[PDB]
Amino acid sequence: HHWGYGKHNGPEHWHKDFPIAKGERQSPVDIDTHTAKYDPSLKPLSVSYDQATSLRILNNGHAFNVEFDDSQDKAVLKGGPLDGTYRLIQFHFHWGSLDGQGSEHTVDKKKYAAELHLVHWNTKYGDFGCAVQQPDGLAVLGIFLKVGSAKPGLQKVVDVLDSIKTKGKSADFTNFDPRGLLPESLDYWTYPGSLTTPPLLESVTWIVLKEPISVSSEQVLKFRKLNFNGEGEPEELMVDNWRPAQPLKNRQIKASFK
Ligand SMILES: [Zn+2]
Repeated sequence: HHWGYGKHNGPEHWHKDFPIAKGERQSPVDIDTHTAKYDPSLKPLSVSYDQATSLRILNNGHAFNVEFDDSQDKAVLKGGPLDGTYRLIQFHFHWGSLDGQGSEHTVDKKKYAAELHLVHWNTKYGDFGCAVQQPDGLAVLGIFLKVGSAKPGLQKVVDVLDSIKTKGKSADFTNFDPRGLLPESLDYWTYPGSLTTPPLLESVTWIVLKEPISVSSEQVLKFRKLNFNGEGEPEELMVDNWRPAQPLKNRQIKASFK
Protein backbone atom coordinates (compact mmCIF):
# COMPACT_ATOMS: atom_id res chain seq x y z
CA HIS A 1 0.00 0.00 0.00
CA HIS A 2 1.13 3.52 0.86
CA TRP A 3 4.09 4.09 2.97
CA GLY A 4 4.75 4.05 6.76
CA TYR A 5 7.23 2.47 9.26
CA GLY A 6 5.44 -0.94 9.75
CA LYS A 7 6.65 -4.41 8.75
CA HIS A 8 4.52 -4.21 5.60
CA ASN A 9 5.05 -0.69 4.39
CA GLY A 10 8.22 0.47 6.12
CA PRO A 11 11.69 1.58 4.97
CA GLU A 12 12.55 -1.88 3.49
CA HIS A 13 9.52 -1.48 1.10
CA TRP A 14 9.94 2.09 0.02
CA HIS A 15 12.16 1.43 -3.02
CA LYS A 16 9.22 -0.21 -4.87
CA ASP A 17 7.28 3.05 -5.19
CA PHE A 18 10.44 5.28 -4.81
CA PRO A 19 13.41 3.66 -6.57
CA ILE A 20 15.74 6.52 -5.49
CA ALA A 21 15.53 4.81 -2.04
CA LYS A 22 18.47 2.72 -3.31
CA GLY A 23 20.27 5.88 -4.73
CA GLU A 24 23.80 7.15 -4.31
CA ARG A 25 22.95 10.00 -1.85
CA GLN A 26 20.35 8.62 0.65
CA SER A 27 19.84 9.80 4.21
CA PRO A 28 20.20 9.33 7.09
CA VAL A 29 23.79 8.02 7.48
CA ASP A 30 26.13 6.95 10.22
CA ILE A 31 28.70 9.57 11.04
CA ASP A 32 32.00 7.95 11.76
CA THR A 33 33.95 10.67 13.65
CA HIS A 34 37.29 9.08 12.86
CA THR A 35 36.69 9.54 9.15
CA ALA A 36 34.49 12.72 9.07
CA LYS A 37 37.39 15.16 8.72
CA TYR A 38 37.58 18.75 10.01
CA ASP A 39 37.24 21.11 7.05
CA PRO A 40 38.93 24.53 7.68
CA SER A 41 37.21 25.97 4.62
CA LEU A 42 33.64 25.77 6.02
CA LYS A 43 32.40 29.38 6.70
CA PRO A 44 30.56 29.44 9.98
CA LEU A 45 26.76 28.80 10.25
CA SER A 46 24.18 31.52 10.47
CA VAL A 47 20.91 30.39 11.99
CA SER A 48 18.71 33.40 11.86
CA TYR A 49 15.30 32.60 13.44
CA ASP A 50 14.29 35.91 15.09
CA GLN A 51 11.44 36.73 12.70
CA ALA A 52 10.04 33.10 12.48
CA THR A 53 6.27 33.05 12.03
CA SER A 54 4.73 29.67 12.95
CA LEU A 55 1.29 28.95 11.42
CA ARG A 56 0.00 25.48 12.45
CA ILE A 57 0.87 22.02 13.83
CA LEU A 58 -0.52 18.93 12.11
CA ASN A 59 -0.33 15.16 12.40
CA ASN A 60 0.24 13.82 8.90
CA GLY A 61 0.22 10.16 9.89
CA HIS A 62 4.06 9.78 9.87
CA ALA A 63 5.04 12.54 12.31
CA PHE A 64 3.79 15.97 13.30
CA ASN A 65 4.88 19.13 11.41
CA VAL A 66 5.03 22.68 12.62
CA GLU A 67 4.54 24.89 9.52
CA PHE A 68 5.91 28.39 9.04
CA ASP A 69 5.07 31.31 6.84
CA ASP A 70 8.01 31.13 4.38
CA SER A 71 6.79 34.07 2.28
CA GLN A 72 9.55 36.44 3.44
CA ASP A 73 13.20 36.15 4.54
CA LYS A 74 12.00 35.80 8.11
CA ALA A 75 13.51 32.63 9.51
CA VAL A 76 16.58 31.68 7.37
CA LEU A 77 19.66 29.45 7.41
CA LYS A 78 22.88 30.63 5.73
CA GLY A 79 26.68 30.26 5.87
CA GLY A 80 28.26 26.95 6.69
CA PRO A 81 28.39 24.81 3.54
CA LEU A 82 25.49 26.74 1.95
CA ASP A 83 25.57 29.00 -1.05
CA GLY A 84 22.79 31.60 -0.57
CA THR A 85 19.72 31.80 1.66
CA TYR A 86 17.42 29.00 2.85
CA ARG A 87 13.91 29.79 4.27
CA LEU A 88 12.52 27.71 7.10
CA ILE A 89 9.32 25.93 5.96
CA GLN A 90 8.66 23.30 8.66
CA PHE A 91 10.07 21.24 11.54
CA HIS A 92 9.26 17.70 12.68
CA PHE A 93 10.83 14.98 14.76
CA HIS A 94 11.63 11.27 14.60
CA TRP A 95 11.55 9.24 17.80
CA GLY A 96 11.62 5.74 19.22
CA SER A 97 9.44 3.47 21.41
CA LEU A 98 12.43 3.25 23.81
CA ASP A 99 15.15 5.80 24.67
CA GLY A 100 17.91 3.62 23.09
CA GLN A 101 16.64 4.35 19.53
CA GLY A 102 14.81 7.02 17.59
CA SER A 103 17.40 9.15 15.76
CA GLU A 104 17.93 8.83 12.03
CA HIS A 105 21.55 9.83 11.95
CA THR A 106 23.89 8.00 14.26
CA VAL A 107 27.26 9.07 15.56
CA ASP A 108 29.88 6.30 15.70
CA LYS A 109 26.84 3.98 15.58
CA LYS A 110 25.14 5.64 18.63
CA LYS A 111 21.39 6.17 18.28
CA TYR A 112 19.77 9.07 20.12
CA ALA A 113 16.28 9.05 21.55
CA ALA A 114 14.96 11.37 18.86
CA GLU A 115 15.98 13.77 16.09
CA LEU A 116 14.65 17.14 15.13
CA HIS A 117 14.68 18.26 11.46
CA LEU A 118 14.27 21.91 10.53
CA VAL A 119 13.64 21.90 6.78
CA HIS A 120 14.61 24.97 4.63
CA TRP A 121 14.50 25.74 0.88
CA ASN A 122 16.86 27.68 -1.39
CA THR A 123 15.55 31.13 -2.30
CA LYS A 124 17.31 30.71 -5.67
CA TYR A 125 14.06 28.80 -6.56
CA GLY A 126 11.02 30.86 -5.82
CA ASP A 127 9.18 28.21 -3.69
CA PHE A 128 9.46 24.80 -1.95
CA GLY A 129 7.86 22.97 -4.94
CA CYS A 130 10.73 23.92 -7.32
CA ALA A 131 13.53 23.69 -4.74
CA VAL A 132 12.73 20.14 -3.61
CA GLN A 133 13.62 18.95 -7.19
CA GLN A 134 17.18 20.34 -7.30
CA PRO A 135 20.35 18.91 -5.73
CA ASP A 136 20.98 22.31 -4.10
CA GLY A 137 17.31 23.00 -3.30
CA LEU A 138 17.07 22.14 0.42
CA ALA A 139 19.01 22.37 3.69
CA VAL A 140 17.91 20.41 6.78
CA LEU A 141 19.33 21.21 10.17
CA GLY A 142 19.31 18.09 12.29
CA ILE A 143 19.48 18.09 16.05
CA PHE A 144 19.79 15.06 18.34
CA LEU A 145 17.61 14.69 21.41
CA LYS A 146 18.79 12.88 24.56
CA VAL A 147 16.66 12.38 27.72
CA GLY A 148 17.67 14.46 30.75
CA SER A 149 16.49 17.88 31.82
CA ALA A 150 13.34 19.52 30.24
CA LYS A 151 13.73 21.69 27.12
CA PRO A 152 11.60 24.63 27.99
CA GLY A 153 11.41 25.76 24.35
CA LEU A 154 9.73 22.41 23.50
CA GLN A 155 6.90 22.76 26.03
CA LYS A 156 4.56 24.85 23.79
CA VAL A 157 4.71 21.98 21.25
CA VAL A 158 4.21 19.24 23.91
CA ASP A 159 1.16 21.01 25.36
CA VAL A 160 -0.72 21.09 22.00
CA LEU A 161 -0.07 17.40 21.07
CA ASP A 162 -3.35 16.33 22.80
CA SER A 163 -5.16 18.21 20.09
CA ILE A 164 -3.51 16.44 17.14
CA LYS A 165 -3.68 12.86 18.38
CA THR A 166 -4.60 11.24 15.07
CA LYS A 167 -3.80 11.40 11.36
CA GLY A 168 -5.20 14.42 9.53
CA LYS A 169 -5.72 16.55 12.70
CA SER A 170 -4.24 20.01 12.85
CA ALA A 171 -4.35 23.15 15.02
CA ASP A 172 -3.38 26.85 14.68
CA PHE A 173 0.02 27.27 16.33
CA THR A 174 1.20 30.87 16.25
CA ASN A 175 4.21 32.69 17.86
CA PHE A 176 6.32 29.50 18.32
CA ASP A 177 10.02 30.35 18.59
CA PRO A 178 12.33 27.73 17.03
CA ARG A 179 15.35 29.35 18.65
CA GLY A 180 14.08 27.57 21.78
CA LEU A 181 15.03 24.16 20.23
CA LEU A 182 18.72 24.91 19.57
CA PRO A 183 21.69 23.69 21.67
CA GLU A 184 24.53 26.04 22.68
CA SER A 185 27.07 24.92 20.10
CA LEU A 186 26.58 25.36 16.38
CA ASP A 187 29.38 22.90 15.65
CA TYR A 188 28.18 20.55 12.89
CA TRP A 189 28.78 17.78 10.33
CA THR A 190 27.70 18.25 6.70
CA TYR A 191 27.15 16.01 3.75
CA PRO A 192 24.94 15.81 0.69
CA GLY A 193 21.84 13.58 1.04
CA SER A 194 18.10 13.16 0.77
CA LEU A 195 14.68 13.61 2.35
CA THR A 196 14.44 10.73 4.83
CA THR A 197 10.75 10.09 3.98
CA PRO A 198 9.18 9.45 0.56
CA PRO A 199 9.76 10.74 -2.08
CA LEU A 200 13.40 10.52 -0.76
CA LEU A 201 14.59 13.18 -3.24
CA GLU A 202 18.32 13.71 -3.25
CA SER A 203 18.11 17.40 -2.80
CA VAL A 204 19.28 18.06 0.78
CA THR A 205 22.40 19.62 2.17
CA TRP A 206 22.48 18.06 5.65
CA ILE A 207 23.81 20.07 8.58
CA VAL A 208 23.72 17.86 11.72
CA LEU A 209 24.63 19.60 15.00
CA LYS A 210 27.18 17.84 17.20
CA GLU A 211 25.62 18.89 20.51
CA PRO A 212 22.34 17.19 21.35
CA ILE A 213 19.60 19.08 23.15
CA SER A 214 18.10 17.57 26.35
CA VAL A 215 14.42 16.90 26.67
CA SER A 216 12.65 15.35 29.62
CA SER A 217 11.19 11.87 29.77
CA GLU A 218 7.69 13.44 30.12
CA GLN A 219 8.22 15.44 26.93
CA VAL A 220 9.28 12.30 24.91
CA LEU A 221 6.45 10.30 26.37
CA LYS A 222 3.99 12.83 25.00
CA PHE A 223 5.47 12.30 21.44
CA ARG A 224 4.87 8.53 22.08
CA LYS A 225 1.08 9.09 22.76
CA LEU A 226 0.47 10.35 19.21
CA ASN A 227 -1.17 7.93 16.78
CA PHE A 228 -0.23 6.92 13.24
CA ASN A 229 -3.91 5.97 12.70
CA GLY A 230 -6.83 8.22 11.73
CA GLU A 231 -9.71 8.75 14.18
CA GLY A 232 -12.03 5.76 14.66
CA GLU A 233 -9.38 3.32 13.42
CA PRO A 234 -7.49 0.81 15.65
CA GLU A 235 -4.69 2.36 17.74
CA GLU A 236 -1.15 2.30 16.28
CA LEU A 237 1.03 4.37 18.46
CA MET A 238 3.28 6.73 16.51
CA VAL A 239 6.70 5.52 17.67
CA ASP A 240 9.80 4.40 15.74
CA ASN A 241 9.11 6.77 12.83
CA TRP A 242 12.80 6.70 11.88
CA ARG A 243 14.56 5.45 8.76
CA PRO A 244 17.83 3.69 9.60
CA ALA A 245 21.28 4.57 8.28
CA GLN A 246 21.80 4.25 4.52
CA PRO A 247 25.08 3.47 2.66
CA LEU A 248 27.45 6.46 2.50
CA LYS A 249 28.59 5.32 -1.03
CA ASN A 250 31.06 7.92 -2.53
CA ARG A 251 30.25 10.72 -0.18
CA GLN A 252 32.31 12.58 2.36
CA ILE A 253 31.14 13.89 5.69
CA LYS A 254 32.92 17.05 6.74
CA ALA A 255 33.14 18.46 10.24
CA SER A 256 33.09 22.22 11.05
CA PHE A 257 35.12 21.68 14.19
CA LYS A 258 38.37 20.18 15.36
ZN1 LIG B 1 12.81 14.25 9.17
